[PDB]
Parts: sequence; structure tokens; C-alpha cells
Amino acid sequence: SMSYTWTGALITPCAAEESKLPINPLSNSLLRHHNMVYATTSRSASLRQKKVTFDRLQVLDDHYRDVLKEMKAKASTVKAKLLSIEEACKLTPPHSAKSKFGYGAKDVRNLSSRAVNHIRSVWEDLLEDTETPIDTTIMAKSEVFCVQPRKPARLIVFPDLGVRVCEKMALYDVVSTLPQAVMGSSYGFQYSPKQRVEFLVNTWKSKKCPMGFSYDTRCFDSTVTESDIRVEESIYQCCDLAPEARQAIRSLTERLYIGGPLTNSKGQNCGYRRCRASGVLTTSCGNTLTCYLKATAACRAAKLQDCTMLVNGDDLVVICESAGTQEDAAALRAFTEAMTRYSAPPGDPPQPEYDLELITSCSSNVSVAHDASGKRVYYLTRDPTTPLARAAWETARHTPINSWLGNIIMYAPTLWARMILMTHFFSILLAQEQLEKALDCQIYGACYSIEPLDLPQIIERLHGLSAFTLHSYSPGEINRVASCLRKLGVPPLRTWRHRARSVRAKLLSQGGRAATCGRYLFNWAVRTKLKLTPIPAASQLDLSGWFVAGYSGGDIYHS
Ligand SMILES: CC(C)C[C@@]1(C(=O)O)C[C@H](c2cnccn2)[C@H](c2nccs2)N1C(=O)c1ccc(C(C)(C)C)cc1
Repeated sequence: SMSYTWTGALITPCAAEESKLPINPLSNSLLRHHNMVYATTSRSASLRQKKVTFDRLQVLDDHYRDVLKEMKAKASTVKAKLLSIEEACKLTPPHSAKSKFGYGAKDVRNLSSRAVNHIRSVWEDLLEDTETPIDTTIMAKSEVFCVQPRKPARLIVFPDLGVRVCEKMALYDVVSTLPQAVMGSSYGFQYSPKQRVEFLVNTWKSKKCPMGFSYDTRCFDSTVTESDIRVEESIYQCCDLAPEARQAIRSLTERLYIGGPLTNSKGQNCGYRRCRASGVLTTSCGNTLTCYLKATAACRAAKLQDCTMLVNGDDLVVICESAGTQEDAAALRAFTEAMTRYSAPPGDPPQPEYDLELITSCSSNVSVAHDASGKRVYYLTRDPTTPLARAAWETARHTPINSWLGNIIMYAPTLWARMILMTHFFSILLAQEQLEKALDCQIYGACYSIEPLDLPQIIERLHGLSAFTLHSYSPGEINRVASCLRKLGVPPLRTWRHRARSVRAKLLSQGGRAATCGRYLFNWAVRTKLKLTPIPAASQLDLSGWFVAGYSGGDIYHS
């Protein structure tokens, strides 16, 4: 069937849309070619709709069915709990889109009567009505990128706030627990960056002759069929479940997940969806389960040997045993034809790699650096172009989410995050005296409230101590970074070093947590380095639940 059906009414914005980077002193000292940075808007929506609208092809075979059964068997060991109204309300982001029924995120979090009452009515309706399609809003996503030597806006689809609270009650424990039980070590969202690098490296070193590749499914969400969504539900139904939870999952699957009507911000009927909605609780879990099922079965069909998967929603990387250059090329092609039959056609044809570092998964690649003792240490990095563009954008315009904070945290060991992101943002936070003001950022889709002064502890936990002492980065990594800076008009690294020295001094002056940042975050700036020892508060702070599962589009806020 058609992934989408359009009525002709437009995908509209509910406010003016900024698309260009402003000329601002604060952002200009970081990136001067401001005209190369842009934000996607509703104006490019039709170009996206055209690409995601097509008739799906799907042929399932024995390998597919065999793999499904194996996954269901594992799912059978799971017992998921129904979340209470209070618990579900506490998981709602403070700025989550308000309901059209007289209440918003604040009311939900405060458990106001109007909100709590409407949520119950929505829940009771999910138990009684098993068929009526639930309404959804479709908006053009606003994302920042650097012009190419332009990307049309992605489309987000989500139901009303009331429905989202009910999704949590019925499925939060499931999508946070079942993926791991089913896919095990292959479930990407259970790993912190350090653990992910470790899994990649170990998996690669465990093969007698490693060969790996990333597989880019063309517009994954639109390739998800009705059958895929029901197969997904069949996996959830293997869990021990409260009666109402079971009915809720059954109703939600038929009324929301398999598809439904699309309404624009103006309240007009845009058309119909018969594929994955980006903005529902099960999207990350569902996509991970679906991608893993299709890939695992595809490997068998292509005759790939000892395929080890690493899946994060639609992002997939495979590491297996090589059988020769030609043999691998052919088997990879067979794998791709198998995925296409399962309705997971490639965006760009996959390529076999015999160098772990030449593989990009989750927009990142493994690279090598050395700690204080000169010992080799693996870490995850990526082209810094988009992160830097977004950092500049977030510097000139105040944004709800701070991808720069999320990037410092997730890419702390990288050359670019330490010398550029840390230096730039800490100098500004100093000037504005806001080092202790908590900010919002996202990690694996979940919203987090973090204070800049806690970065040191946070980084030690997610990356270890070497994150503050890495040096002697690889030439490729250094050249990619330098090249990127020249392209964007970002001052050269030597300039950042000079700026960091000044930032570190001011930080040490204020002593306290500020000084801790100066010592750990900028130890790379001073030639006479300071002996760095484990941070006291580091091995204490509660970081549990930080890397358990993905919730991209799931409207989740971890408190
Ligand atoms: C600002 C950023 C930190 C937040 C973000 C997310 O909330 O999902 C979006 C980002 C982003 C950036 N550009 C395009 C798309 N998304 C990247 C991604 N999310 C999914 C795939 S890449 N990511 C991560 O959390 C993330 C960062 C590093 C790693 C590792 C180093 C551990 C791989 C893993 C996840």
C-alpha cells in the first residue's frame, strides 16, 4: 500500500520560521561563513513528501519467519508493568506540545484535575474502542545543517498530549525493557559512548578476518508496513501484561501505530499515513526491532557468516567474517536484495569495509588517540560540520534543545569538542555568569536537564579519565577537523588553544566546580599539565537509566 495519501492541503507551520543564521558577535567568533548555515522549514515539505510517498513492496520468507520466532521466544521472558498516571505524567517534558483539550505539559506534570481527567478518558476510550483511527498532527521538522557543495525538511507525526501520556502508561516499561531482552548485546541504546566503542572494537577483534558495513535504509519510517507494525505488536504481546495494558497495546497498534489521519497545524485534513509515525513512543523500539529482524534474516539469505548486528532504531551496522573480496561484495549485494524484499531498500548501496575506522554507524566512526601514558584508546568521533553549524545557530538564537551540550557530552573525547565546543561555550557562560544554570539537551532522544558545571563528572563516567588527556590524534581525524573549519570559516585550532588558556584561567579563579572544569576540561590547553585523578563527585552521581533505551520521538524526559 501507499505509505502516504495526500489531500492537497499543505503541511503548515504554527509560527514564523527562521531559516538563516543571524549576524551575531557571539556566533561570529565561532563561525564566520554564516550564510552557509541554514534551518529546514515547512517550505521544503513538499519535496520531502514526494520522496517518502510510494507503494511498498514486501515478500516475507522462511528466514524472516524463523528469526521472528526466535525473537518472540526471548520476548516471552519479559514481564512489563503498567505505569501509573503519576509516573507517566512525570515522564512528560516540561515543554511538550500542549493538548488541544485545555491543558499542557505543565498541567500534566502538576497532575492538574483537567489534565488528569482527560488522560483517564483517553485511556478508557483506548480500552473500549479498538478501531477508530486516532488523529495526529504533521509538521515540518526544523533542523540546522551546512549547505552542500539543501536537505528538505523531515516530517514529524504525533498524536495529542493525552494520547502520549497513555502510550507511556501502556508501553513505557515495554519499550525500555523488551529491546534488550530480545536483541541482547546487539541493542545499541544500552551503551554509553565508551561501551559502544568497546562493543565495536571487541566484535571486530573477535572475527578471524573482519568485514563490516553500515546499511542505509532509504527513508526507513515510510518503508515500515502495516505487517511490520503488527509483527512488532506480536512481539510486545509475548510479554506478561496487565489486561488493560494488553488492550491498550492492541488498540494503539490499530488506531495509531499502523496509521491514521494527518492534520496540519491549521486543523485541515492533510491525508493519510500507512507507515511509521516518527513521533510516538514505540518508534525507536519498533524501528530497532524491525531493522534487526530484517537484517538478521537478510544475512542468512545472503549467506553472510557470523553476522553481528549493532542497531539503533533505523541505524544499522553489521560486522561479520570475510570470505574474500569478491565473495563479500556478492554476499553484500544478496543481503541488500534480501532487505529490499523485506521492504528495507537502501538509500545508497552499502559498501564492504576491512577497516573498522572506515565504517560510519550512528553518524560516527571509531578513531584512535593516546592517553597521558601514551597508551592507545579508541573513541567515537564524526565530521564536526553539522555539530558546529548547530552550535553557531544555538549561540545566536535561543533554542529549547542545546545540541551543543549534548555533543560535548557524547563527543567529549574528540579533538573538536574539547578545543572548540568546550572553549566557545564556557567562555560565553563565563561572560554571562551562567555556569550553574541547568540547560536542556537530548541524548538518544530523551530530554535532560544538565548544569554545565557537572560536565567533568558526567564525562568521566561516560568516557573515563582519558577523555581529559587524549593527545596525538590520527592524521585523518586532524585533517577532517581542520578542513571542516576552513570550510565553515571557523578559526583554526591554534586560535582555540589561545582562547582556551584564557578560559581555563578564569575558571580556576572562581574555584569550586568552575575550577574543576578548568582543570579537567582544559588540561589539554596548558603545556605543564596537572596530574588528573578521579573526581570525587564523579563516582557517585546517579547516571542510571542514562543509556538503557532510545526514545527518539517518544516525548520522554528523564528526571
Ligand atoms: C545532540 C546529540 C547528542 C543528540 C542526538 C540524539 O538525541 O539522538 C542527535 C544526534 C544526531 C546528529 N546528526 C544527525 C542525527 N542525529 C545524535 C544521533 N542520534 C542518532 C544517531 S546519531 N544524538 C546522540 O544522542 C548520539 C551522539 C553520539 C553517539 C555515539 C558517538 C555513541 C555513536 C550516539 C548518539
